[PDB]
Amino acid sequence: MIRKAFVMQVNPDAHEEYQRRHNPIWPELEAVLKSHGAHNYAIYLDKARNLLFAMVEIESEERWNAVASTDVCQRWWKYMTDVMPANPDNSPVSSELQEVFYLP
Amino acid sequence: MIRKAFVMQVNPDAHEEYQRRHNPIWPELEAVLKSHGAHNYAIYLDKARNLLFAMVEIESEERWNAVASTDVCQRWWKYMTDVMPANPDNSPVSSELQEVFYLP
Ligand SMILES: C[C@H](O)[C@H](O)[C@@H](O)[C@@H](O)C=O
Ligand SMILES: C[C@H](O)[C@H](O)[C@@H](O)[C@@H](O)C=O
Repeated sequence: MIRKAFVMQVNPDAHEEYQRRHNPIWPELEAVLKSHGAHNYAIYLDKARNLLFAMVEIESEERWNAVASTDVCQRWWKYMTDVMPANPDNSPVSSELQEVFYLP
Repeated sequence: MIRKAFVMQVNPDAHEEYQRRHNPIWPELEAVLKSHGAHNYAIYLDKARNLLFAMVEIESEERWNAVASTDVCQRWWKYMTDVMPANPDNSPVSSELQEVFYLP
């Protein structure tokens, strides 16, 4: 599939709360993520830098992009603004990373 | 397997060279990485921050740790000191990330 990686940020005082909110995430959000073709979605926390390293395999660029249009992702992102920096539309501040090495 | 993620840094002026050196990496280093149980070793570059987010699945913590004792990893790391921050023993400056979310 298409390997995608990106990085987001997290509030310095919300490391524990951010993690707790993903164990588990809302069942309706999980359903939507899976329906939209995501696989092996993993997020890692860089405690010293308040950074979140995410990796996810998706079947479709467009479908993955469509998650932002769903109500559940929208309310999820609104909900998450209290623990991490977000863009005006409530999507988390994020940057796409460039794959430089891959060894199966 | 055991999912491991860590972050390293890269010199601001060596983004292109760092990537070129991994396509492909030395064949004897690949052989050693695989012999020591590494799977799906991926490294992503954060251009804005000069950061390298890496993720690798390994069969054994001890075997993975043993890679640093091999001559090839040692000469590889000595070689890489010219493009990225390194510890006195030449291993790259690195920090273990904490997995906070995982959706198969
Ligand atoms: C499930 C995942 O969290 C979501 O896909 C991301 O956009 C971000 O909100 C995570 O905190
Ligand atoms: C193959 C890989 O590069 C190695 O495992 C890391 O320690 C670092 O040197 C990479 O640049």
